[PDB]
Amino acid sequence: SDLFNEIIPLGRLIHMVNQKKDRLLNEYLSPLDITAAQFKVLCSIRCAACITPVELKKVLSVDLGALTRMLDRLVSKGWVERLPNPNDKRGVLVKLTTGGAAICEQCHQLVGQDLHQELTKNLTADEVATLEYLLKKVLP
Amino acid sequence: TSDLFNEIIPLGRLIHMVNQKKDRLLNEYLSPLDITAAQFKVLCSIRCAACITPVELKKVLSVDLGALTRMLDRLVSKGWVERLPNPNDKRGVLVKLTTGGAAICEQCHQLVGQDLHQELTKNLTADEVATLEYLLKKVLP
DNA sequence: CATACTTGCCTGGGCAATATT
DNA sequence: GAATATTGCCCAGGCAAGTAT
Repeated sequence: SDLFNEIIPLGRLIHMVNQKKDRLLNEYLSPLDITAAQFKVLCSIRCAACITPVELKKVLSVDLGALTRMLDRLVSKGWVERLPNPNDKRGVLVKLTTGGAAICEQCHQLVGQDLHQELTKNLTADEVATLEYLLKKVLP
Repeated sequence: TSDLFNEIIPLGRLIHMVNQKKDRLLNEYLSPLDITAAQFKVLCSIRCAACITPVELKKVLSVDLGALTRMLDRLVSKGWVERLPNPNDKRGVLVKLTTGGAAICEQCHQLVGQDLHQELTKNLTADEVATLEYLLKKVLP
């Protein structure tokens, strides 16, 4: 008797889907020497253009110290630069460098929609949309 | 300005945040027993198998073998799991639950019950949940 | 005092060598 | 040769204590 599937039938399922997505995404991003997490953060910064670590934390749903070390790694890889914040002397601003935008465009052009297709190759557009709706309805 | 990430994987942030919520909830439910969600999961698998090799356990958990080795080390140091020489393989190891491991496992089972499945699926109907699972399994390899 | 990092310690997973058999 | 651990080096997140403004 599987105690875990008795308590949370969804649990293993959600976990495994998330894992599949992570593995696939990493495989696709692999030839450009960037990870899925790093790429995700780069995309968020790219959305905001300019953003503070706390708001970035809000967007990614992640711990602030974790994001700090992430930003350290991103800076050392020359994808991200830290700027002073004209509105606050204790905070900083985070923005993409030229290389950041570069590798974002490289990721976009390389991966395209191949990943989205492979991940949902067993589903139809209606099934994908329904899955999306249900999933977001799970969100509090 | 537009989301490149969301453009490439429309379900990415969504599955991630759902899974994260699930994990945070399960961790908060298991708080007083001083056992994490992952640890409890491995304890469950070992419990079902009764006896199991780390390779088979790796396949049933879908986790790296080395990571699993370290997890098993943690579970041993907390006196929940024991390793023993595998009588059917000279190079293998069998893993099993200690009495305390099975005890805290049962403690968890009785503690959380269906509260987690309930709180996670409260915004859904019965067959909304059923459909959700169906689709989720069909996605899986 | 309140906020924004910042760092340290911990669990945890992925990948890459090792023995061991 | 092939499969089974085990270990080391990474990246990565949660948590808490400390720092800066």
